[PDB]
Amino acid sequence: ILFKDDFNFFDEKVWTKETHEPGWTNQELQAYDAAHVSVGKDGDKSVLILTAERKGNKIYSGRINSKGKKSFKYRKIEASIKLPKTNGGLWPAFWMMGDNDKQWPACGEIDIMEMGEQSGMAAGDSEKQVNTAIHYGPSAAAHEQQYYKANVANSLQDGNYHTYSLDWDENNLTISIDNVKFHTFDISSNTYFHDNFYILFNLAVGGAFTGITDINKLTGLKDGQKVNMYIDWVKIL
Ligand SMILES: OC[C@H]1O[C@@H](O[C@H]2[C@H](O)[C@@H](O)[C@H](O[C@H]3[C@H](O)[C@@H](O)[C@H](O[C@@H]4[C@@H](O)[C@H](O)O[C@H](CO)[C@H]4O)O[C@@H]3CO)O[C@@H]2CO)[C@H](O)[C@@H](O)[C@@H]1O
Ligand SMILES: [Ca+2]
Repeated sequence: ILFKDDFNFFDEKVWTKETHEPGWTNQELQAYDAAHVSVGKDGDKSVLILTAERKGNKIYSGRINSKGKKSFKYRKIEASIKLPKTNGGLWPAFWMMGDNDKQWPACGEIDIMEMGEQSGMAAGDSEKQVNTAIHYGPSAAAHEQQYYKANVANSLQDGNYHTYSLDWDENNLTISIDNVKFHTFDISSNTYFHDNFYILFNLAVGGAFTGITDINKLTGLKDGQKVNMYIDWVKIL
C-alpha cells in the first residue's frame, strides 16, 4: 500500500472541499459547499460522507478532490463506497483528473464509476447500471471521450459497501467492481493518461447525464430530503 485514507478524520493535507454554484457544470442542480462534506461513523466504520439535501428549490451537496495534495500514476486505486438509490436524478461519481494546470479536458479525466444515467432509469436498471469513461483532448472544442456502459450482476445501491478499482499501466485502464472486471480502456497511444492524476468524489443532483435538468422533474431528492454517499476508504497500491 502506497497510500490509504481510512477516513477516520478529514485530512486537509490530502483533500479539499469544493464550493460551486448550481449549474456550474453539466446543468447540475446542486450547489456544492463545505458543510455537505463530513467524516463520521456509519455503525462501526469511520467514513467520508457526501450529503445531498434539498430545502425547497435549493439543493446542496458535497464534492472533494486531492488536486495538488495527492496524485499518482500507474497504480491500482480502490475505494469502498456505499451509494444511495439514485433513481430520479442523483449522480454519484468516483473519478480522477490530471494533476496539472491544463484546462479540462486537456488535463485528462478518468471516470472510474458513475451511476444515475438517464438510460439506467429508462432500462429499469438504475441500481445496476454503471458508466465508466475517459475524456481528453486539447480544448473543450476538441473534447474526445470514450464510454462503456453496462449492468453489474447485483445492486450497488443495496445498503452495502462496494469496491470500485482502477488498475492503470502504460497500456490499459481497467475498471473492476467487487473484483469483477467491468471494462478496459486502451490508452497505449493516448497521451493524456501518462502523468499524475488526483482523485475526486462527488454527489451531483440532476444534470444532463441524468436526463433531469428541471427541479420539477427531480424525484430522487424531494423537498426536505437528505441522502448520503459514504466512502469507507480509498487506497493506492
Ligand atoms: O478557468 C476557466 C473557467 O473555469 C470554469 O469552470 C470550469 C472548470 O475549469 C472545468 O474544469 C470544468 O470542466 C468540467 C466539465 O464542464 C464537465 O463536463 C465535466 O463533467 C464530468 C464528466 O466529464 C465525467 O464524465 O463525469 C464527471 C463526474 O460525474 C463529471 O463531473 O467535469 C469537468 C470537471 O469539473 O468546467 C467548469 C465550468 O465550465 C469556471 O467556472 C470559470 O469561472 C472559469 O473562468
Ligand atoms: Ca473507514
